[PDB]
Amino acid sequence: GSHYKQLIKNDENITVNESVPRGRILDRNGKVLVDNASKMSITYTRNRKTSQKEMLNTAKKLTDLIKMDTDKITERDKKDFWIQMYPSSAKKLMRKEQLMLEDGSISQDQFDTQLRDKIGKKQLKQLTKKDLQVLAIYREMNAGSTLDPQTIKNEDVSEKEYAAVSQQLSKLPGVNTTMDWDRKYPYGDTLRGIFGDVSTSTEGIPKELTEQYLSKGYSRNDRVGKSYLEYQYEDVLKGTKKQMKYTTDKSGRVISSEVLNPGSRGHDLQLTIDIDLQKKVESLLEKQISKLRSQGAKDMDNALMVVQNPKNGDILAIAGKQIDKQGKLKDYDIGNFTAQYTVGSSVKGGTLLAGYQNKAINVGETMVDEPLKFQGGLTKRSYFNKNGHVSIDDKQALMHSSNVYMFKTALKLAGDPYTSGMSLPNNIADAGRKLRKGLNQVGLGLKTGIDLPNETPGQIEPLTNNPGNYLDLAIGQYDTYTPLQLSQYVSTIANDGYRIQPHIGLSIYESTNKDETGPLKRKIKGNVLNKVNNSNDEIKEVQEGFKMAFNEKQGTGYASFRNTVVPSAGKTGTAEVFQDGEPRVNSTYIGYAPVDDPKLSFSIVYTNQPVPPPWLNGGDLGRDVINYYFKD
Repeated sequence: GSHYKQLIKNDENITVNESVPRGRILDRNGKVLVDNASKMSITYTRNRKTSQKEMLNTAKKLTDLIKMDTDKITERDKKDFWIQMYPSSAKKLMRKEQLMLEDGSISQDQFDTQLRDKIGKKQLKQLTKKDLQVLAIYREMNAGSTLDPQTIKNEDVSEKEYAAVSQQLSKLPGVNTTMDWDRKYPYGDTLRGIFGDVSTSTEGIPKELTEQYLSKGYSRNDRVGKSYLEYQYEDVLKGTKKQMKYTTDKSGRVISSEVLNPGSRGHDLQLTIDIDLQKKVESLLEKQISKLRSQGAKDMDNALMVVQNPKNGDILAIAGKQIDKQGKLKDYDIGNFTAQYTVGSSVKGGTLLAGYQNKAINVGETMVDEPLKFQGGLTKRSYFNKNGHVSIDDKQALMHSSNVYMFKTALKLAGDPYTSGMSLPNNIADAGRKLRKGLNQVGLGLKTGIDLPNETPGQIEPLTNNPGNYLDLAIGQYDTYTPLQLSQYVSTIANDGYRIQPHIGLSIYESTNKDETGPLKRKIKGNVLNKVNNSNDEIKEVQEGFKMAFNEKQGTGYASFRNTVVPSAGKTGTAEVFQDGEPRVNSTYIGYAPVDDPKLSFSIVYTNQPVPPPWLNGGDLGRDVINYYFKD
């Protein structure tokens, strides 16, 4: 599959370069996810004056070396072909018309049309199985002349057919055989969007990516990584090409050969993905989408889940689907870091940490949850307590998902603690920057740093004199976020305040030999981006609230998470949105397990569920992933 692609001259001094095979991509257990497969083609080249009777002889020689699909043969092909495949039949067909042509009373055109109008009935079926074989090669040999090469066979070129034809090129004028490599995907559709694509050789480096690939020393004939993993790890997955140099003189005789570089295959790239976990998640996600639709969520259009190991940032799984009104799924794994959503209450753990670090609230501070009244008549209240007055902890705020605790916390951060009937503070610019700085430190707002292109950090709108938006940011209902951000954030809680870069790459192998990993080259680490600016008591208080949400009778997550095979903890979020001016919610979920020494963390996002008086338990998808992963 070694195409050249360079021949550089100098001192009567050619340097030719030969391409090398691409590195594989394996999962964390070694299972091949992306491989190379060989593809052969049989090609012809049509000359200035190669006859119609010559190509009919080269084709007949070929039907003994290859088998041919007899599609593509039009009836004009069969009709035309039948004329040579019995001249004295066609001469019996045009008895009269031949004399008119000889008298010059009809032209060759008229004659031709009249003959090709003159059979299709019983005596077109005169074409044997082998005749159609030579016609299927003939039809491809007249595609569009000049030295451009038409392909005869592309798919199902067997190696037997490839060897037979290659060793007969001396008896087959214009016939040629090529060999080329394509990516092969043992697991089908799974993660194809994360894996990405290489250019198709006919493509070369794509126009949009060019100049960038040329500033590194590559050629426009080269095949290169176009998107996502193939692009990100392009220069570890590409080989070192075989570079030959020759020294020649007078008319062309080489007087010295010198192998500049023998070549090496690309390095194998091993990912953090566990493809068995990945398939199990995709299976549960599909069943959960279908169950939620059966319970009324037939406008829900996105469902995304990220599964991480919070101690090192490893992405163990990453799945997303888009859902049309009929339940049909379109794969969208990349939505976890390229798409942003209003996530609602699940951010409140970050809000509390921002409150503590600016001394706006104390660990364990109790406040009264109740409807708040602001100037002119604007009210704000917590879902669990629309009509009453309850004194609650910060960890009971997380358990209940108290809006009003976070509102009071944000006004304290704004230097304007709540009093009934107050007017909202006029300039919240400084409070807004302080609240975002707190959320940034757990991954809410900045790019997480994933080793894939196109990560978005979410839509971040100005906070100057819009205190209503500012209070909303404290409950996840202003700036938007990616599921990976949600996941980085809950992982920072799970691992005691260390915000780690998520990564899907895990290691790079100095692969030399076919189908053998070879020694380890380099590791791909989830680096620590920062530690949260909070004490150990402060982090443990959010952790305690998260455990209470999943395990106390009144936690919003009690229904889905109280019975996990190991103890789990996390936070739910619900945000009121609109679609085509109809009311909807987004539902989010974050969590980790086991509580005591977390080894797995996750985020889940559903968009445009029905507004709940019936509360759907889409968190069950998280309960099921936890239960599967800790089966043994």
